[PDB]
Amino acid sequence: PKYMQIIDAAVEVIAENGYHQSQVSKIAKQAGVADGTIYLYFKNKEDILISLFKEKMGQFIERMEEDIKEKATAKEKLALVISKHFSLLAGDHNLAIVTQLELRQSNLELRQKINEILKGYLNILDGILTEGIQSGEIKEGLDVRLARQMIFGTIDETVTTWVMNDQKYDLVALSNSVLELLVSGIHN
Amino acid sequence: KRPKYMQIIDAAVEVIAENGYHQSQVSKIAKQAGVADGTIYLYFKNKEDILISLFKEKMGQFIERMEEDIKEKATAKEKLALVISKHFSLLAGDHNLAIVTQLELRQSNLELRQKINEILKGYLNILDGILTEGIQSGEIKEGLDVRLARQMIFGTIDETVTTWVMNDQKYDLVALSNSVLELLVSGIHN
Ligand SMILES: CCCCCCCCCCCCCCCCCC(=O)SCCNC(=O)CCNC(=O)[C@H](O)C(C)(C)COP(=O)(O)OP(=O)(O)OC[C@H]1O[C@@H](n2cnc3c(N)ncnc32)[C@H](O)[C@@H]1OP(=O)(O)O
Ligand SMILES: CCCCCCCCCCCCCCCCCC(=O)SCCNC(=O)CCNC(=O)[C@H](O)C(C)(C)COP(=O)(O)OP(=O)(O)OC[C@H]1O[C@@H](n2cnc3c(N)ncnc32)[C@H](O)[C@@H]1OP(=O)(O)O
Repeated sequence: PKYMQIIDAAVEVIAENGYHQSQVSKIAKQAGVADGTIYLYFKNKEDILISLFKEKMGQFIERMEEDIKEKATAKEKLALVISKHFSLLAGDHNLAIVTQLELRQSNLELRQKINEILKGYLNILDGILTEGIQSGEIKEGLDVRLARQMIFGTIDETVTTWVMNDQKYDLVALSNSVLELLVSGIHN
Repeated sequence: KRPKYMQIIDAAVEVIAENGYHQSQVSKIAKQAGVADGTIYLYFKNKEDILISLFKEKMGQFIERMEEDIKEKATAKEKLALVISKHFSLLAGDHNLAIVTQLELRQSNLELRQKINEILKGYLNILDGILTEGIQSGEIKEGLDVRLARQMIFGTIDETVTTWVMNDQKYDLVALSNSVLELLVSGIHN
């Protein structure tokens, strides 16, 4: 529909120009819709940014949630999380620019709305960690919140570095090396 | 004169933290420092010059102090323990600093970001030094991807701070130093 056409054109425009520099009129023209047609679907530019993130994250979570059911151990569940995270962003370079640079807004009001959407993804990491402790696979007395922040922070930094290096190298191929580091640490 | 230069730097930290980088005009920084707009322009080209120099100055001082301190530590674990505790302590000691590092320095403009990341190299090279020495010591096992390990360490420390800033500093960040250390050292597996 026209809705997804605007969403996709927004991903391209925001990635290319930056969020604040982006023009709603330009997003419309690239989507192939009239200027007024965008406002039938979105309140403003902020609504566009939040909705595209909510949408894509919403798709990513529901795929992830059912996919990790097939995997028994916490290590296997985390392996899939990392490879899927890396795979989605490697498949479309515009997406990585949005996630690593453009969604990193400093305005408290806007950033809280962004981080609210992030919560669903981090919740999956929490579940993997809590059930891992239950089985005795994951360290007992380990802080789930801190481990969640290590896992996400590590994955995120790997992506950011890749983005800053013009995405010239294979991000997906780093999946297993990242997993082992998070599993056994630097001492190993 | 450097004292005036650094006075502007310190005034800018407060302004950028309290106002946000977008609303951090030269005139506001001037008013904070208690100097005329012209005085600022004798030391800096513009708002962007101040932000980069701000980061260069404070990171430089952090690195120098860090290089100094870790000389007293023996193992890579102890060296990393110190890096983590000092990183947390600096940002916990002045919340204005943490706002600048976790939010305000996170610029979307690729050209500005590249200049910021250039200053970040010196910090990451200390982590590289700790790891490469650790491999050549037997403390860290062979075949460790240094780059990825560095990215893991910084990413973990950085995300822990950001979460703390986003939760309005409502917990003891420095007290988490050892827990973060053990997670990086031993991982999540039992
Ligand atoms: C208030 C005042 C401030 C107080 C400050 C004092 C307090 C200090 C503590 C606070 C610190 C917090 C920092 C503040 C915020 C900074 C900005 C952020 O957002 S930070 C958070 C976000 N993070 C960031 O923004 C940091 C993102 N990272 C970077 O931008 C860069 O890694 C770099 C510039 C940091 C280093 O660059 P470089 O020296 O070049 O090293 P590279 O490894 O990148 O590249 C080497 C070559 O190898 C290739 N290669 C690399 N990796 C891999 C791999 N895994 N597999 C295969 N290949 C790989 C690569 O293609 C390249 O190839 P080529 O070019 O030779 O062909
Ligand atoms: C466009 C395409 C999209 C692609 C599709 C997506 C799939 C692939 C992409 C992957 C996603 C990439 C993300 C891209 C978006 C960029 C956004 C970033 O900047 S991300 C990079 C930067 N990262 C960020 O910006 C994320 C920063 N984190 C946060 O802002 C939050 O953790 C949260 C909102 C995520 C969750 O919040 P919440 O659910 O509230 O859970 P909390 O634990 O935080 O709070 C619970 C309570 O516990 C307290 N407490 C916490 N720790 C401790 C402790 N150690 N001791 C004692 N107490 C502690 C705390 O004070 C709080 O107090 P209260 O509530 O009782 O008063």
